[PDB]
Parts: sequence; structure tokens; C-alpha cells
Amino acid sequence: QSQLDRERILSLEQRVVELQQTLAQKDQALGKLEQSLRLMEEASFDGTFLWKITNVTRRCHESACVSLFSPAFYTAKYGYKLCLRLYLNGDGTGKRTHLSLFIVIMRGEYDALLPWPFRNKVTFMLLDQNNREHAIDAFRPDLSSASFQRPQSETNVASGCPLFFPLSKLQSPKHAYVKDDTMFLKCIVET
Amino acid sequence: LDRERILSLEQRVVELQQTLAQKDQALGKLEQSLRLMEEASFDGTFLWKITNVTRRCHESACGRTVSLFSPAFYTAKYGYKLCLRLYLNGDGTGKRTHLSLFIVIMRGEYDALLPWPFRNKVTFMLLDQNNREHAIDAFRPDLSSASFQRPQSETNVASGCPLFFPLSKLQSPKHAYVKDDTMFLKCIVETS
Amino acid sequence: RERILSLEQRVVELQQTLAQKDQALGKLEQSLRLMEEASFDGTFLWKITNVTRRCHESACVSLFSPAFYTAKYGYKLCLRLYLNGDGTGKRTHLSLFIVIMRGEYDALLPWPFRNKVTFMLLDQNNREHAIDAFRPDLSSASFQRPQSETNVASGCPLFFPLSKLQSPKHAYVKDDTMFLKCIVET
Repeated sequence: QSQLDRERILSLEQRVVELQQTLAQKDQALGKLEQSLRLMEEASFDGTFLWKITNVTRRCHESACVSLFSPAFYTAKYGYKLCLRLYLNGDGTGKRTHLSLFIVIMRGEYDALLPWPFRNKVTFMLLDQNNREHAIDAFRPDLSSASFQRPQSETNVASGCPLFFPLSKLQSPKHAYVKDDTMFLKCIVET
Repeated sequence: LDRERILSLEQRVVELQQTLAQKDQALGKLEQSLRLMEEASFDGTFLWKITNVTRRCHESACGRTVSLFSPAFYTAKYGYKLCLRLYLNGDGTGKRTHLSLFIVIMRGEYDALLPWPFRNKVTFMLLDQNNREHAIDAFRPDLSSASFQRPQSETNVASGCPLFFPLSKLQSPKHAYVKDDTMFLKCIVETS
Repeated sequence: RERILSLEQRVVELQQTLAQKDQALGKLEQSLRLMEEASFDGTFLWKITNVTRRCHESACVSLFSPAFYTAKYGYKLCLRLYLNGDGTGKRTHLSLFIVIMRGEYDALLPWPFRNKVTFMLLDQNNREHAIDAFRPDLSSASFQRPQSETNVASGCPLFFPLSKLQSPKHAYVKDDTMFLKCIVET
């Protein structure tokens, strides 16, 4: 009677530990359901996307001493799926000069019905928040690069403007590219 | 020693029941959040379906659930964040005599890029469902008021129509403001 | 020992309530996906995957697409696909229909539903799509205000030949996946 009541208390201990672990993976299942919902909210479907970057100097320091991806957006509800990739202290020819800003073609659930290569011309803006003089760059994709044909990974490799904006000019009194430690980047894809 | 173990399980079972409680909470408001994503608008006009009108009217006729908040809606994807606040049994100068309907400027993720104060003209409609004049009011919000400065908390104080529509006519035979215990409120915020 | 058993009760209570929390997760997950799927300009695109599989189980039933809407506050609609076919078309044709659903705002909308409907089975290569269309008639039960969750479906039996579906000459099916587009006019 004694040792059997002991075995019962011990299987209760094991069933409590087990419930603790099942509870943990229902919580992160809940987590990325939450993120699924967030990317639904942040997403645009007209080919204009606006990227609010908070805590700006913190992540610039951390870039100095790595790369950020935007929430996904779309050229149309049934068009191309894109996101942005931002190097706060630069990449490529702008390894430490500039903000380096690229588009990433992602694989969309309808890629079978769209033209390949992605040819759409892309316009990037760093928004001046007090004046209206935004810093603007633009390009048409280098045709057929493995950045721009149809993805067989969930993202192609990024392509764009590695010298989109130099860090020196970033906090000049003449503009407000950063305000309250926040920067706004705007991307316009033509449809 | 079995005393320590039975008490160590008593503490762990109460522990797991509370964490299970907060995953149930969290899932329930994830659920609510998804619904508020469904009802969100991005054109500056919002349509508010309020069901169980007789219930919720004599609800607010107790000290109970006096005011309703609409899901948030927006002038544009990157524009002002708004919601509506409805007193089914009235507030202020229309307490117990009118539905009182207000707009709430909320703090949006892009407020940094928009003109302040918020100035768009605001239109409220109580919609008659059967082919008759809707009850309509509108206003241009006044600039000197803190309801329209740039939000410093999650919401400014509401502003609107405390005497928007009188309760006696709400379920009037001659109108269809309530039909099958349902009413529709429409807000059109004029976009520049 | 009685406290042992009361703890076993509370432990099993925790387990089953947990499983309930799983099925809640699943239903909310699907709600989210139905939201992603939805469109609001009266044009909807339905990607069906694993086509050969679901044909073999069609012959072994019908699919409903996610809901879409003519506008934010307009008609709620969906599509009904028999991959094995219905009526004139049963076992020979794709039978594709539109389904008027009870919309949150039906009391505010004109009835009967009057908008033209076009069905397209899309060839994933440059040109030819299988296009069919119709304008609803006043009097059919498919197009009046729903007084249940869905009206009786209306559309295109014989909308496309089961034979020609996987012909090597057109890409209506490719990577075991087909795309149907519905265009409701506004």
C-alpha cells in the first residue's frame, strides 16, 4: 500500500512536468499565430509600403558593433510578394558608408501566374519628418538575376541600392530623417 | 518526506492552473484581436452593426456596460486611427434621453507623419433599413480642443454628438432604425 | 492519499482542458487563414493544390472556397467546386458554382443579387483561359437574400472537360495545382 501510493505520487510528478512542456509549445504555437496576424496587419496590397523603424540609434550602434527584414507586402492581392532588407551600417559597395536598402522577392502563393523576371521599377524614400524633402533612390531590376526569377526558396537574395543614403547626412539639422528615435522608409513599386 | 512531495505538487498544480488560465486569456484576446482586424476599415467610412439592441439598451439602463467601443478604423492604411464610442442610454446632456455617439482619435503607428490637429469633417448616420430618412448629423471638430491634438496616450477624449438621436423614436413604428433587434451606425470621416 | 486523488483529478482536468485549448488554436488558425484568403473588390482567386489526389477522392463531395465579398459592406460569396462534377457534368466535367452567403450587412443591400459572374480556369502559360459567364436571373432562389447560412449554388455544370484538364497542351494543372478566378461585377 505504501510503495504504490508512492508510485502514484511519482507519476503525478511526471504528469505535471509533461503538462509544463505541452503548455510551453502551445504558447509558442500561439506566438507565431500572433506573428501571422501581425504580418497580415502590416501588409499593403497596392505596391506602396511604409516601414516605421523605432529605436534607431540603438540598432545603428549594434549594426556598427546586422540586417533587418520588413514585414511582407504585395504589388496586388494576387501580385508579387516582397519585403525589404535594411543594413543600418551598409552592405556591398556601401559596407560602412551608407544605409543599404534592398528589395527581396519572396515566393508568393500565386507565382505560377505572374511574369518572370520581376521587372517592376522600385522607388525608395527616406522620409523627412519636419520638412518635406525626402531622400529618394530608384531602380529597375537587373534582368533575370537569381534575385528576380520565381523563388524555389521562400526568399530570393536581395537586390537594390547599396548606397541609398550615407550615414553622415543622417542627422543633419537641415532634415528630420530621424525623429523621436524613429525613421520612416517608403517603398513604391509600380503596378 | 511524502508531506514535502504532496505539498510540492499542490504548489505546482496551482501554478499550472494559473498559467493555463493566462494561455486561455491570451488566446481569447488573440481571438478578439482577429475580429477587430476583420471589422477594421481603411477609407475613413465605418459601418457599425450593433445586435441585440433591446437587451443592450436595458443593459445600459442598469449601471451596467454603459458605453460601447467600436473596432478601430482608419482614414487610410497609414492615416489616422479612429474608433467610436456609443452610449446606448446616453451621456452628458443626453443621459437617459438620447443615444450619444462620439468619435475617438486614437494613437496611430504613423501619427508622426500626419497633420495635427486632426481636421476632417465627421458624419454620423443612424441608418433606416426600410427605405426611409436616416437620422444624420455631422460636425467639423474644433481646433482648440484636445480631442484633436496629437494623441499622447492611447486615446484622446471623445468628441461628438451627445444628443445625436432621441431614444423614444429609436424603435418607432414609422422608422426602421432597429429591425430584427439590430441597428446600423455609419460614420464617414471626410478624407481631405 | 485523498489529496493524492484530488491532485490526480486536477491534473487530468488540466490535460483535457489543454487539449480543448489545442482545438481552439486550430479553429482560430483557420479563421486567420480565411481572413488572408478574402478579397473585397469582387474578384477572387482560388488555388487548389494536390489535384490528382482530390480527383481520386472525388470519385471515392465538393470543395467550398474561402469567402470573398463584393465590397467591405457588400455581398458575402464563395465558390463550390465538384472536381468530379454535378448533374449534367457528373463524372465528366468540373462543376463550378457561385454561392451567395448570408452577409453581415444583407439587410442594407438590394435584393435580388444582380451582378454578373465570370468563371475562369487559368492556363498558367501566356494565353488561353477557359472563360464562362452568366448574369443572374431575378427569380431564381440562388440570388435573393439568404435566410440560412448559404443559398443554393448557381453556375456552370460542364464548365470544363475532366479529360482536357491534364492534357499536356495547356497548364490548367501544373505542379499538381490549378487556379480558378471568379470575377463579380460591381
